[PDB]
Amino acid sequence: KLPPGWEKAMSRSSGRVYYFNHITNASQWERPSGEPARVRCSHLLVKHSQSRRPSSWRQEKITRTKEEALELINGYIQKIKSGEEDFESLASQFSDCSSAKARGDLGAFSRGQMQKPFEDASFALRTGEMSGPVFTDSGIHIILRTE
Ligand SMILES: CC(=O)Nc1cccnc1
Ligand SMILES: CC(=O)Nc1cccnc1
Ligand SMILES: [Cl-]
Repeated sequence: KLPPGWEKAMSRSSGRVYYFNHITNASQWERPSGEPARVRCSHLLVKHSQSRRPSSWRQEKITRTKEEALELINGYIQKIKSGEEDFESLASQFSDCSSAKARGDLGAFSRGQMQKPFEDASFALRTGEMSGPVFTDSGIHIILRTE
C-alpha cells in the first residue's frame, strides 16, 4: 500500500483522511509517493534544557522546556509549509546547531553516524521532503532531505 512508515489517519477538525509517517513524523494530505548508501540533509535544531549540551551559539544557557521547544518547532514548520518563511532562512536565524551558519546543511552521511532517530527520519524522507518534529538527545529537529 504505502511506503512503510506511513499510516492513514483522520483529521479531528475536518474529517478528511491524511497520511502520517511515524519515522519522520511527517503528515500530509496526499497519498505518499510509493535505500541509498548516503543521504544529505539540512536541519533546524531547537534545543531545550534537557539537551545533551543545553547551550548553543544563540544562547549560552538554553533554559526552554521540551514543550516550549516543540512549540517553536511547530511554529517554524507552519511558516515553512505556508511559504511565509524558507527553511534555510529559519535555520540560519534560529537553529541551535552550529550548522545554522550553513543554512542547516549537515552534508552527506551514512547509517551509523547520526543519532538513530535523526538517521531513521533522514533515510525515510524522500529527496526534497521535510520531516515533522524529530526528537534526539540534542533536542528537536526539523529535517530537510536535500539529496
Ligand atoms: C555539521 C555541524 O554539526 N555543524 C556545522 C557547522 C558549520 C558548518 N557546517 C556544519
Ligand atoms: C562533526 C561536526 O561537528 N561538523 C562540523 C564542525 C565544524 C564545521 N563544520 C562541520
Ligand atoms: Cl528568538
